[PDB]
Amino acid sequence: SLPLKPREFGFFIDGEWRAGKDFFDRSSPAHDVPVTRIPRCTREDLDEAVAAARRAFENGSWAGLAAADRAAVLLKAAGLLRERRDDIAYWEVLENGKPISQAKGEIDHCIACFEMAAGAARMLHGDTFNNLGEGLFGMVLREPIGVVGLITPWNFPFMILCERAPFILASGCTLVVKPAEVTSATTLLLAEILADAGLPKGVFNVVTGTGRTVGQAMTEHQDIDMLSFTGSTGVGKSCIHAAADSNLKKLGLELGGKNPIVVFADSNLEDAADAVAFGISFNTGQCAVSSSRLIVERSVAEKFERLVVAKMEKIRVGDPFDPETQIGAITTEAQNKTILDYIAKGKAEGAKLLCGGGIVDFGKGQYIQPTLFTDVKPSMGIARDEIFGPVLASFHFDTVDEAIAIANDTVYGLAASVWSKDIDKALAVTRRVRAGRFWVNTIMSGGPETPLGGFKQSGWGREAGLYGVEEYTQIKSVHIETGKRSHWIS
Amino acid sequence: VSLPLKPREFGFFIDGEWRAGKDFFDRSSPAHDVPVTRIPRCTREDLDEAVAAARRAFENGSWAGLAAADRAAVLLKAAGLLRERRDDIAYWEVLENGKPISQAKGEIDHCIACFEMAAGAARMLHGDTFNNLGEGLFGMVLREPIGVVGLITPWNFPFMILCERAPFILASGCTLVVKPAEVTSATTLLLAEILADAGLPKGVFNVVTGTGRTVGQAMTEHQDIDMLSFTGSTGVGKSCIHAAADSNLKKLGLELGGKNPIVVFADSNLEDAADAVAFGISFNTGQCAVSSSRLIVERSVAEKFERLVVAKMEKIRVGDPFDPETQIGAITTEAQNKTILDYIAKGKAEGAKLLCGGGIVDFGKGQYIQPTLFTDVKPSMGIARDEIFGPVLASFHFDTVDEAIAIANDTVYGLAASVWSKDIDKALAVTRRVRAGRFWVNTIMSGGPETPLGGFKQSGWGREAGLYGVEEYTQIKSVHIETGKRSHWIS
Amino acid sequence: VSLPLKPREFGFFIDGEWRAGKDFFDRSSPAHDVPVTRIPRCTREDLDEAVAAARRAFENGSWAGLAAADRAAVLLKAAGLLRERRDDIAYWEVLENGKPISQAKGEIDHCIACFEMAAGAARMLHGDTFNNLGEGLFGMVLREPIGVVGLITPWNFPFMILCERAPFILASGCTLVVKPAEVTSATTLLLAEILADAGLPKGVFNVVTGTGRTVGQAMTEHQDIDMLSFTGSTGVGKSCIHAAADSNLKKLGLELGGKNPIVVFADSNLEDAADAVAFGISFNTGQCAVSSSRLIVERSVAEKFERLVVAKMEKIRVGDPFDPETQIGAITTEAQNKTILDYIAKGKEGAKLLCGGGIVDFGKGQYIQPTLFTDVKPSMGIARDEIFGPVLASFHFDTVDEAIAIANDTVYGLAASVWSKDIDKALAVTRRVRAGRFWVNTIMSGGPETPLGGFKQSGWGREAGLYGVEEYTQIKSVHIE
Amino acid sequence: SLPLKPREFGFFIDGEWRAGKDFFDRSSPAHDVPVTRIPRCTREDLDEAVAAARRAFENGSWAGLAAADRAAVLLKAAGLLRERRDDIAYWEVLENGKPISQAKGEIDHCIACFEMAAGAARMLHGDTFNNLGEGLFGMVLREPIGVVGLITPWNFPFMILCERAPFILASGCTLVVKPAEVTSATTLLLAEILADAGLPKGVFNVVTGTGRTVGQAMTEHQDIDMLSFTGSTGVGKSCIHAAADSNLKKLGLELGGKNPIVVFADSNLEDAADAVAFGISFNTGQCAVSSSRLIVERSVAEKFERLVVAKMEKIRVGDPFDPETQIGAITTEAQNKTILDYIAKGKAEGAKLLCGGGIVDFGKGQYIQPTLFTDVKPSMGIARDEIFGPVLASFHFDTVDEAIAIANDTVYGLAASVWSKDIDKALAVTRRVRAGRFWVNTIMSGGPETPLGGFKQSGWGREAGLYGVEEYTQIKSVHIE
Ligand SMILES: NC(=O)c1ccc[n+]([C@@H]2O[C@H](COP(=O)([O-])OP(=O)(O)OC[C@H]3O[C@@H](n4cnc5c(N)ncnc54)[C@H](OP(=O)(O)O)[C@@H]3O)[C@@H](O)[C@H]2O)c1
Ligand SMILES: NC(=O)c1ccc[n+]([C@@H]2O[C@H](COP(=O)([O-])OP(=O)(O)OC[C@H]3O[C@@H](n4cnc5c(N)ncnc54)[C@H](OP(=O)(O)O)[C@@H]3O)[C@@H](O)[C@H]2O)c1
Repeated sequence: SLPLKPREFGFFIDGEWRAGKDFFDRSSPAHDVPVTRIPRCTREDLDEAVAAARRAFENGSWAGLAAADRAAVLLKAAGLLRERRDDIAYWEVLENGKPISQAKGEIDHCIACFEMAAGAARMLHGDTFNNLGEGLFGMVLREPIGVVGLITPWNFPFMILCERAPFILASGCTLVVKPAEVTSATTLLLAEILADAGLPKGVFNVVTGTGRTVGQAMTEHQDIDMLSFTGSTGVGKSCIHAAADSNLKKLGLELGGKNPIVVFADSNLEDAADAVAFGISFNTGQCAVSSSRLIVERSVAEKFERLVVAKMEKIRVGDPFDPETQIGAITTEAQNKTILDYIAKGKAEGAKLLCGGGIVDFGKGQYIQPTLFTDVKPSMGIARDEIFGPVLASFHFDTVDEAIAIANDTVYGLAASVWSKDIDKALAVTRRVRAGRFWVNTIMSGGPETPLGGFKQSGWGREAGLYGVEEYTQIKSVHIETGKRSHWIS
Repeated sequence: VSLPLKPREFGFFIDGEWRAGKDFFDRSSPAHDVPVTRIPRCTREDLDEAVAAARRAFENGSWAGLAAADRAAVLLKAAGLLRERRDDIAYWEVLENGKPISQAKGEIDHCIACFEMAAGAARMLHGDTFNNLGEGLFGMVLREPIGVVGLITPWNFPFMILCERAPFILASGCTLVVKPAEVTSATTLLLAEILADAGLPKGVFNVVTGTGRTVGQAMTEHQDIDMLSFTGSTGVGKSCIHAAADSNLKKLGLELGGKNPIVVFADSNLEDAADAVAFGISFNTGQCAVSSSRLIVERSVAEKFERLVVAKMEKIRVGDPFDPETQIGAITTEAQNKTILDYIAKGKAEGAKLLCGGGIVDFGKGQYIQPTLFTDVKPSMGIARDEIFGPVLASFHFDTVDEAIAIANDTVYGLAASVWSKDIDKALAVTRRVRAGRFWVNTIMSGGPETPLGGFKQSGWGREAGLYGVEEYTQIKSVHIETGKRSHWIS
Repeated sequence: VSLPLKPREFGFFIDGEWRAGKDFFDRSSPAHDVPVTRIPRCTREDLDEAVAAARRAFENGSWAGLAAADRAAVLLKAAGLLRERRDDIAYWEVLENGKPISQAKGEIDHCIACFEMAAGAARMLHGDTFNNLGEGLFGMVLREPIGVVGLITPWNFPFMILCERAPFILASGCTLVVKPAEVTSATTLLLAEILADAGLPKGVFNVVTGTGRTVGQAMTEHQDIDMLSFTGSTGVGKSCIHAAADSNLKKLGLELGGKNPIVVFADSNLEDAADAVAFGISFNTGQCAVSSSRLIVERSVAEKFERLVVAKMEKIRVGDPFDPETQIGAITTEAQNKTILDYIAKGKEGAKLLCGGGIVDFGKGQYIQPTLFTDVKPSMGIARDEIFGPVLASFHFDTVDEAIAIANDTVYGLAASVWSKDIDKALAVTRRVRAGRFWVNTIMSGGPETPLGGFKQSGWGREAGLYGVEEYTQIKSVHIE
Repeated sequence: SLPLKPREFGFFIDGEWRAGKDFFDRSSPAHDVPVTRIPRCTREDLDEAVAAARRAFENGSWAGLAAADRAAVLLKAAGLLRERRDDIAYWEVLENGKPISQAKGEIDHCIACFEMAAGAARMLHGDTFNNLGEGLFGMVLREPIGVVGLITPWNFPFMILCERAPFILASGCTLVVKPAEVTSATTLLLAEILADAGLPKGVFNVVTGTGRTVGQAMTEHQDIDMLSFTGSTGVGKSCIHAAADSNLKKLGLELGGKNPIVVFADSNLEDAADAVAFGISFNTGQCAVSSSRLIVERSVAEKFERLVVAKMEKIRVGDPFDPETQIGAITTEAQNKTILDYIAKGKAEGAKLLCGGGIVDFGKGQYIQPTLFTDVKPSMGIARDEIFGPVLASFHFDTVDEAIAIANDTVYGLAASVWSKDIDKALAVTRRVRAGRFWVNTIMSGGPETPLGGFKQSGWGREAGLYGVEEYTQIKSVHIE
């Protein structure tokens, strides 16, 4: 089942797998066994990857193709994703700790993303303005912005990769990808999948390594035209600084969240409780769209919190390779400590622990119980800070206005969920809560047809959908004068 | 004809209310060296108040909660008031900026078009429905005004750039805190008056006048401005980006510098191209971010064309901006005047050949600079790379389409580009392969607000005008609704 | 308000010129039975002349060749003149139609919105670029005005429907030949004046007044009308369709009949729904294609709700359309008045009369009481056929599926209304009822931002919104190299 | 390699192959050997297929799926198309006569069409109007129109099918397909491909038979919500009548054409000559987008015509299974006579034959030479009538205005091609010639990213592109208060 020896990966620039010299040793967060050895690349490796990406972009080998040919590769990548689902998921689990059932289901979304991007490759379009007059023809062109840096986090290593890479590639952009050091394997597998899919060399390059070395060099890179960053708001701001200090590269930022899940008394309380438990426990709460702030109508608040407790206590925690396991390991020790500290702060600051609050001790790996706090004052740390763990903070409200104000009482704005059978309540919360991803009587549903992204400090730009493909294009307005010019100078 | 007897002292505009300043910036006509205006130097507390007003006006639904029809009504009425007040706006525009009155008036037409475009866009602003997701899953994408928008504008097209931003920002339901250039604040304050007369609710458009280093920097750093429209130098654009990172991650619509190529092919109408080239670098005395500052001309006609451009530049009517025949006006600021003259000196010092201009035009008053053409420009010279923001054209020769494109693309910028060729393939190749956000084919600086404008690379972020410019100040909200019965995660 | 001492004689409008009639239709106020207007009865030669003017105005670039900015300027100025002339348009609208003056005035607001929307759409009208086809292949999709557009409008919303078509057609650069309903031509000629005063070039908007038999049929058959907007009966729509096949294959934007459901759930705000149901069937005295003709109400509240509708339907102010308090005006034509009364007679097939059932006799004009039938069986005439009067047929249901099946049980599909606070019920009904215009917990509330049109036999194409501007454009794909 | 006995097909209803009772016997138009036996279905068969498509549409088995699931099937079908390329092309060649190389290359476009439709299935979207005020939310939904009839011609049996069916299927529409009786094989093969790709039963039904039996019943059917018709303008008009006389079904019409190819002196004349020869000789001119009217600048007209003559005479005519063969057989005897007649009419009316003008005698099928007439006067039959054969009518011009006026001098408006290195000429012609599919310095080059269709009598609606998927959706405006 688990690797007898950690799998040594290379990094990938210009279609060539490159042996590492220095390596990050990744142990399974769920099993405390060595699983992979990932090259710790240098800035020079990054430069070569950017150079390869630049070459692959400037020589027309990808952007010069018909959308049909880019779609062909992406549709083939999607097919290979299906064929390799189990292998990708196995390595995804090994490095991330998420359940194998979840990882497999994520691959389905990844396949949908590739198909969507393939479709979007063809539908990527600008405008014609044939309405400007007899001698004035206007158009708006879209063209791939060029070399796109892609930095991804460890919580959904492959999925977030597939929620970016295909959409970026679809327009004809080329990619330099730095996955999270702890979860680089499946990104390298995608590099192989893409190569097997017929992606030209240099179009998808993976420079593995640390955020401080490779990532920072990417965000500062003078020849990366745009960077998709998914990760903390803190490092996102560093990306922004780096863009300003380098080449003004565009940034597609997918940052933190402290997402509200607003539950009204007139919701299906059982459904909402399941969704709330799911919303904060999915990926063991290592989820930027996790519903970490329960905002429940006071009349059902205390019952509903308990409904969530019942739901959370039935969540199957265990070996992620158990197909029955529903939430897996905390991916990193730092995040594990962060979550535990936040639970400690929650207790210390006077919040009432309703369930969870501690580790799950399997003697191996790092697991944390789904945790629900109530009696949370908006000023508590667990109320404001992204815990990135299965830690739910519950807030009560009497009115729709209070619900949306609590929901909006955040620096973030990634996601929000509203549970109500009342169309007006649903639409009011949906329309007035500043979140880029909204779920009404659902959570974390919807495929790559729709753009995703955040308001406020949750990021810049949108990903997936046609939007996500357009996000990595530049808009070029073109005005053609066809009549004789009336001269400015006599 | 007649300058103000005493400089007109303006207020600033917060929450529908004109405010007396405490400290004032004294602005003299750059064309006349006469005091013309007196502008409040606002404080950060003023800025905070304006943001608070913009926030209030945004959150209380007085603007964003209206129907688009009501926002369109105000924008359309404002468009009407722009037409009615054209001469007055243009008068103050000329006074603070130095551009010719005829250009200033014609700029107002574009302003009217922008307000109409935005008024129309207000209604057409839309997201998506995904009715194709299955019986039990309904998806939509909403657009909504991002909220409080900071708007920082430069002095070169004070009113026009303002009107190329504010109505599109407003159209979605955003509220605005505006800092115009310190030296050209009047007409932005006039727009506040116009907008109020057009029925714009209080707090929706606020003007906090003052310096970019005080009010502007505080705007870019403001914890409660959700987005900042910045038009100005790439250098200050970078300050905005840092400031966004250091504050609230506000979105930035950046309209930055340019070093825009005008690619002239031998098979173009060379006389038309020469006129457009002369215009492209001389319009607004070259204080124009979309100015065609880099002539990229096919070597076979390069010398003929450069001479054609010189002949065109020599006839550009320089003079008193209130002369309706004046075609280029004063340099707006002394710093920019010195910068332009320095770049002309640097051009000569670096070995470029001056073909015409190269110096001031001395009227004994104000600051005028001759339309200036350099040839023998090497790509590494300062005038080849730095934006001079004056009427200084650098000429480069090419033999091949690829060379023209490589020269045209040889810049950190990517705001604008012009290609002159009757050959559809050359025109399309240059158009598609030169990294500029605004392309003109056999034209220059044409096309109204129907289309988005913006830059590639260091020329900015985002697009302005068109429906795009309205969408740029909206947030995209995906909404998935599950109907039917939830399949429970937990058993 | 004074009615005209002598009927106002109009001209028809060709190539920017007012044209004296030879023969005239004499129109009396349907509300006052006094002559109000005299309208030219034009010929095929007048029609051909207008089409030739519209052709000329289209081919010479005087309108389509302009920048969208200049078309927008005219439409915006037209919108301004509409506001200035609201009272005058509304007066003639009331005189020839019988709708209340208050309603006529509010319709003018929507007309202004339409002109503004059309002005905005003129600039935003766009196709696509396909810059993604490879370095050696560039693709575009151009939109261009289809050319000369015939516009046939009905008498129920003569000015409003005109403004819900004409500016959207004009926005793209199309030229128009308009035949309004013979009985309600005045305000269409007034728009011709408004458009001329707004700077519309000559020949871009031509009004050939007259009968559908002469002018309309000639429009639908015309070898040089590139597209025809028809708003009117499904029957005449089919005649337009036949005429298109038999002539030049002109495109048809058809806005046809309807038998629209208003689905009311017990969990709706029942008082609001009752008001909306009363409004939806009584607005314009039910002479409304988007009228909620079939109340589909949850059995658990059905007769209680029917009572609320009865109570509100009996409180609707019927009277002189010039009374600003009047909420329903006259039936516009005798034929329609007979039809509605006949349908009330047929209904009385055993349907239970709950309110109305008869005319309102103020002594003059033609008024019909807001009428509610219950115990309506799906096979009855009043259940299925469009009455085009203030005649509501009530049906009961227990399940969402039933409501949707009842709602969909029509050859039509113009409009639908669902009343429920339940989001699942609202979306299920909204998504599964085949109607082009849907209202959730509202009725007749959307402005011209959105396209309007029908499913099934309620029409072809959409009007209003940018879609409606696009409907009168041709799509031209362009591939280069 | 030729079939020993004609392949007897069934027709395809509700996922089941159905043995025919009456049969159309199809012989290879290129080889005059029996090739297929195709059910001549009845109107009852068609009713059954419609019922299945109605069933498959209403039970949510296709329209109720996520777009992802329809895309999955479409993408899988695209995969099966690639696997079955040779088999599809083989039967396509047998029944149509086109060269195997072209038939195989057409399948590439078919795959692109399925891929594009799969993509569009996911992107198919309407609008949200979140800008209508705090108390009014507006939406525009798109939804599959329902049961779509699909009637296709014999000139591109598989390609046109794949240029319609997947785009129609993409939205969730179900299909009843009648291919050309003479070329039904590969359409039945698509039904199988779609079944193997997991398409639910009843979503794609093929009722083979005649247009006058099966086709007319489709166009007249009371339960077909929209019909995609590709074929003659005459029959397109019959569909229009049938729609008016039945259920007001929407019509996507892809009708005739008389397409201009405007060649300027400043074009690459050899490139244009090759494109001109191809544009009229592709599919042996049995192509609605064929450039049948050469409109060439007088200054190079005769020089260019000679280049075209030289190009046409090198066009490899022969056995379509020869991979080197460039143009194949005339597909039907009626069309062969028609082409030959028009060549006769061309000579009889005084046009100067420069090349071709007769059959190519292989002792076997029906082949016609690429044919070029010059001195063609606008009143001649070959100038105006669609020949649907490899017969080029050449016209000369001096001015851009002339080229455009000649190009527009047709009742049709399907396609046009302009050849010029001059961007102004290219854009002027492109913008002013009323054709729905335009080629600049190319011919027949766009993939399915773009909509295709005609102006004027060349059809209604657009196909391919997201637009073509949208054409088979209904627009439903929704306003929520
Ligand atoms: N869709 C979303 O919005 C989304 C989804 C997932 C995660 N997140 C957010 O990410 C956070 C948790 O993930 P995390 O702890 O992995 O975040 P993180 O510390 O920001 O790491 C994200 C990625 O950025 C890299 N990185 C680190 N420093 C960098 C620098 N200076 N320049 C460039 N790249 C740099 C990291 O490399 P290393 O491998 O060396 O750390 C990693 O690959 C939460 O705030 C969560 O909400 C966002
Ligand atoms: N559409 C365009 O892309 C466009 C158009 C015009 C100008 N530009 C660019 O602008 C440059 C020349 O114009 P300029 O001299 O006015 O540019 P600038 O120095 O960047 O000034 C632009 C505006 O930014 C303000 N500002 C200055 N420092 C700031 C700071 N730290 N934070 C926030 N705002 C600050 C200025 O205030 P002060 O009034 O105190 O200077 C002024 O209102 C050229 O590079 C040109 O290409 C761009």
